[PDB]
Amino acid sequence: GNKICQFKLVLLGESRVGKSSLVLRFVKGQFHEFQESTIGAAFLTQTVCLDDTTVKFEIWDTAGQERYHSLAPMYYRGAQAAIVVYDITNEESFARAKNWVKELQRQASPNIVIALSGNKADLANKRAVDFQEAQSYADDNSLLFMETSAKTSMNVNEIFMAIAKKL
Ligand SMILES: Nc1nc2c(ncn2[C@@H]2O[C@H](COP(=O)(O)OP(=O)(O)NP(=O)(O)O)[C@@H](O)[C@H]2O)c(=O)[nH]1
Ligand SMILES: [Mg+2]
Repeated sequence: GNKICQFKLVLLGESRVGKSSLVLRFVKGQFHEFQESTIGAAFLTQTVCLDDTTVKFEIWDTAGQERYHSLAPMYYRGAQAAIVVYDITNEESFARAKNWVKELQRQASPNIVIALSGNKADLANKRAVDFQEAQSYADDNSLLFMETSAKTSMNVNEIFMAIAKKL
């Protein structure tokens, strides 16, 4: 196809859940076991092929530490999509993700597409958030949900592509 589309995506979530790793895996195909916490935000882009359409992603990888919370609107205000990420081995990170979802539903564009990533799924031997419970929560709140692993690549390209398909 010769059609070209571009859209803005923002990643939000508690510090250390794997936002930067998810983006690096999708954009550069890399995974770093020692990834430093993000300061403010980082920007990356990736272009993919989706049904006769070339889709370019402009990605804002936000720093998740609470001291950067007041900067979030600068990154999500014009976003067409968001991926709120939690760590499947940390229930508190899942609760934090729900609060990010609430903030997006109240303050971001009313037409924003929101995905929920249950990341670090490769650590299921330390699971703290039940898959079905998270799926039910996502279904009830109209969120595109997938468990992912930046470490193994499981569902990484899939969640980004699923979002592009629903834009
Ligand atoms: N086992 C595993 N470790 C992961 C996964 N994704 C990220 N990690 C690890 O988790 C740690 C934090 O990841 P990072 O991407 O920096 O998290 P973040 O959400 O960007 N943190 P911040 O918001 O502070 O910038 C790193 O040690 C990274 O290697 C995953 O899918 N599986
Ligand atoms: Mg980061």
